[PDB]
Amino acid sequence: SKPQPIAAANWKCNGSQQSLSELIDLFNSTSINHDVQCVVASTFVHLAMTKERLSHPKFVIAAQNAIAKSGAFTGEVSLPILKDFGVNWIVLGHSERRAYYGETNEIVADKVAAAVASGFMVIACIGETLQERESGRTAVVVLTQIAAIAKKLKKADWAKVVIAYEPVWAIGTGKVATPQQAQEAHALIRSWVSSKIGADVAGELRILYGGSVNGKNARTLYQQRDVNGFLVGGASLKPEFVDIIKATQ
Amino acid sequence: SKPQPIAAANWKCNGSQQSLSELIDLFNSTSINHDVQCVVASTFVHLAMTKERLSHPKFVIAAQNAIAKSGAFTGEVSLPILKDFGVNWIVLGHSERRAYYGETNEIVADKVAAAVASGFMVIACIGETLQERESGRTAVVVLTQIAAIAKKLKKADWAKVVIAYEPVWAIGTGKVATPQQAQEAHALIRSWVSSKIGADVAGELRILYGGSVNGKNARTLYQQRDVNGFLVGGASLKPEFVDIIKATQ
Repeated sequence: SKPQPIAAANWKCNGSQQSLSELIDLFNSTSINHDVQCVVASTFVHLAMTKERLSHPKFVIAAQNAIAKSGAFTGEVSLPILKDFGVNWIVLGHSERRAYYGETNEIVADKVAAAVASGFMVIACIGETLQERESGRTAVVVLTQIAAIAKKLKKADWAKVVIAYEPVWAIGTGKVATPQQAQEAHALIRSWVSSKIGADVAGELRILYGGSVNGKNARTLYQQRDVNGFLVGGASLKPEFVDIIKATQ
Repeated sequence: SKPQPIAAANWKCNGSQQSLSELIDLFNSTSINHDVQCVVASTFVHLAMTKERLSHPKFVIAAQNAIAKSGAFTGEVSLPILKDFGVNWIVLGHSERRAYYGETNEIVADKVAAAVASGFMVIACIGETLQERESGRTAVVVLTQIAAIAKKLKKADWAKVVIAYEPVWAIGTGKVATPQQAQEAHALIRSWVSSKIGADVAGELRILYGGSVNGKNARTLYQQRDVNGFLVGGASLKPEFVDIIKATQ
């Protein structure tokens, strides 16, 4: 049987007070007649309002990044500061951070072990670029990514971890993977996990698909055996996100 | 004569709601009789609290970094997002961003130019490292850093810019910076402005000292001709900051 899904909204670097408040109203309004954990990842600035206005029993708030410790890191936000703030969910190793903000496999691994140590629920992002995929190198990349993370966690840690599989080619291009491409990537991951960590662990593990998920394609995606939920980008700024969540029935 | 001074508190990646609440109150009780602009640069996460609680007519809020546009930039915070939330001050190009976060002269320059466009008041940070000083490249480095910024701006835009000189060569290195040395870097920056941009602008320009400042040497540092105030690190988290503000009289 499938583990408890997740429907995660990554708002990225977007929104205004008014637009967001609107959205939040809508979600609080929604009747979620199934066991699904919904996560709202707002900008750092929006965390207070979000934490103030979000009322739904099925939603939690999350941060989009963090550094490990407090210190002489102008412009950054640490885990201790998020936690004193009452945030306990975090998104780490997003492909945008990887692509743009110099985050290496090692760096993501360090961030994830840290977060796990401070007691946060982590959504850890992994995935291959157009390039890699075209080169028939998807398995090596994905595996190398998860392996790096795994290297620093304790079997026990696994309970706090959520995997997000986000095909770099699939971001902001309209190009969603097929349910067969997603299922195969997802089964590859879980197989590493069962063999490497334990079936037990493999079995409780949430693997979220990311990359052009929309109102339309999510039901079919969800149907795949190794798909446990979604990390949504642009459609999370829309009423459609409601449609996405429902698809997790 | 000197233009209006600025006393900027750079909290970096520090703070708990309690500890900051406690510091904000002290600030609030502070008696400041002269014409000084005080700036409080919190983490993005503390902006809301800060904004609500800080009531002193002489204090404004600032951000510690931003990206130019809203978009698919997970974990980052943009100018429009900050504008909407009512922050109109920002610190850009901090030594730490330059060192660990890949901010080149060109990136910093882009950030400044966009912030300016958006009507923000900008504290733009420049400074040479131990090796550049030692290698005799102080002038070259410094002047390249300001020029990079100047090229994207119009003369009228200057009204919105504050320069922060950080003697990076003296931070964490074991070296000691003297008022005289501080003055020499400030004189160099002003001269370039005076010359390239104009004397009028140069005369109005605020140049802040971004080195190590405590209650103890602030007065001395302020004694210097071309020192217009401070961008404060560690001491800004302390009651001692009130002594630094006083030092600008």
